[PDB]
Amino acid sequence: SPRTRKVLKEVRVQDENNVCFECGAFNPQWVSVTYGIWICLECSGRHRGLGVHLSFVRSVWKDIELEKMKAGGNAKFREFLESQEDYDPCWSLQEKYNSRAAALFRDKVVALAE
Amino acid sequence: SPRTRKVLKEVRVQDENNVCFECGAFNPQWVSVTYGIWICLECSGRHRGLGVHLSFVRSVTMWKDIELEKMKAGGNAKFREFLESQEDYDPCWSLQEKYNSRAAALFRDKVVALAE
Ligand SMILES: [Zn+2]
Ligand SMILES: [Zn+2]
Repeated sequence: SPRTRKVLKEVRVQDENNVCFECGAFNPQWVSVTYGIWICLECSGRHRGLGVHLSFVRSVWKDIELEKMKAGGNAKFREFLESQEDYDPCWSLQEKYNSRAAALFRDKVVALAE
Repeated sequence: SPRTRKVLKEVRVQDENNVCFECGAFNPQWVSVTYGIWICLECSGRHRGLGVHLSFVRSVTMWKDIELEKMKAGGNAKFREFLESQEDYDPCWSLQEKYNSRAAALFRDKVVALAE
């Protein structure tokens, strides 16, 4: 976990990766590797109820998992979701992560990490 | 319903009363008297669910003087405008959060006071 600490710092110190993606709490301590997003203790609990096929929730490790972190990001995922036509800013967590948009970014994050 | 029909259609014409307050569907036949708002058949059933302390529902076809005065005092756009300008407004409120909000309370009372 040393070699890998350094990398997460690079990624954390980047695009809105130090606020929780869902609720904006500072210094998110958790991630959804799936979307390269950084979340807080509480929101990780909530993510854990979505299913691993929709969200893979870790605490700040496999190489391909770091590559997903480099590939995705808080700002990047939000920017992406905001341009989809059936985007709804009032989605529940469930609707959001079960949406076309989310699936597409997952696929994107995998394709890039590979 | 002849006096009614007239005034009711006079009110339909006022801002945004031709679409459902909640979901936006065309030509809502139902109302929540509590807010002067117009709502579709489906959403009317939804409003019966909140409880008559949060939403009193009636039909365009189903009226009292006061019930009618409340329609004049509220309105879909008026209520939305009011809501958007309260400090705690959340446009992603669920139906229960919305109608249990302070903003909803305050608009109920604007409507009652204007009515009488
Ligand atoms: Zn959070
Ligand atoms: Zn409706």
